[PDB]
Amino acid sequence: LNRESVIDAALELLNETGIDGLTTRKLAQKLGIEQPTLYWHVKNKRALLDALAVEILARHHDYSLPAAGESWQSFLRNNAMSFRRALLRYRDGAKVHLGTRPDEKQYDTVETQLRFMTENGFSLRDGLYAISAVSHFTLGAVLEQQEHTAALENLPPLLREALQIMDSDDGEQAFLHGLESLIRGFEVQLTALLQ
Amino acid sequence: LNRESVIDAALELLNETGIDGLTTRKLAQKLGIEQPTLYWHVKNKRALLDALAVEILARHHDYSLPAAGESWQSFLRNNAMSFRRALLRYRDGAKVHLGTRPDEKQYDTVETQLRFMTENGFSLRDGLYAISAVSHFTLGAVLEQQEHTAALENLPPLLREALQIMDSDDGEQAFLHGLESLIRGFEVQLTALLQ
DNA sequence: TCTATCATTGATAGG
DNA sequence: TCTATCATTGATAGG
Repeated sequence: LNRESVIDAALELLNETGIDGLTTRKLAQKLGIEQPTLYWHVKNKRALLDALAVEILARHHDYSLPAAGESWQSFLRNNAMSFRRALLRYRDGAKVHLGTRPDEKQYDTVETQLRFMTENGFSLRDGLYAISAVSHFTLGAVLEQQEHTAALENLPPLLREALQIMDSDDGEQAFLHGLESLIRGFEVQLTALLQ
Repeated sequence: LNRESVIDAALELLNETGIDGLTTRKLAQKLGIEQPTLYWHVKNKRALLDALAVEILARHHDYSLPAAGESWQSFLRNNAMSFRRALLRYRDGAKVHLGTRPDEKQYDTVETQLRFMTENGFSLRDGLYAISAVSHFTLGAVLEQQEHTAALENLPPLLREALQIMDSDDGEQAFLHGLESLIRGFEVQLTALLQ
């Protein structure tokens, strides 16, 4: 019963009780074992949470790299949609992710993304900023959609209808809309530099 | 020694020990009082954290509303910069904010922002989506800048220089750059509808 | 606004 | 991979 099987029952426990009901003792009982034994498998809870973050991405975030011949617009779009989709598969996934320090084992993936931007028109900073903007927006978005989904009158007109809209989707179209907003903003800034 | 003075020593304790060292017992000692007395002033810790969130914004986020005759571009820009600047004044400010449910006492401010968009070209959803995108990006950005600032080799070329860039600013220019990226994306989508 | 007094929870000794 | 055994910490009885 590995550390691999521990990080598994942990992801099941995340989807059950959320990031706060995910307590050492509940995990042990899931693994049929006794509490301080988990300390054999994991350094500590923080270590365990970083584990889950990496695990989620590795497990669902397939589109980390640009396909051959793909436009930056299409990459950024595809990457962000894969990113968000990974976070959304687990309860509190975005929060769990936010706590983790960036993974050293993906240094190569990161650098390839950077290079890809320089080759499609961007200087280094503009590619950095472009990629950063996209993941910041995507993060903020999933965090909110997830906090809205969870949480377990006399609203003014516009607001009333507005909540009804986000309520419809969960935020999907809102997200897809802000994504394109960023890309079009990147296009217009690029053709403004070439100009 | 009010609940007003409690929420004060609490903001001082946030800037000292961060969102995690902010423990009931440390707060009491700051207030020269004994622990369970704080329970007279505050319902519970969550209630206290929402208190701090509202307090931070009320205290620094002045630009919540558009000035008379201001362009949407200028509002969104000014609002986001004020928002981020408020979060940045307190350690873990963005995290503290993220936990809070939206304030009922700002229903009027929200609705005025919505109306302002319909009057400057946007339908309801597009104004909603535009305003949402801006605060999602701003949130994701401050959250990261704050986690990067806190936390208390053989990096590949591009990445090495990239970290050096974000390290220079703390993320400021990165932020200001993504902000304009969103706005220009909004402009181009608006003139694409009128078209 | 103080006094016990808890219950939950992450973690280490110790083998 | 189990046995005490803690220390930190949020919270309620009870007046």
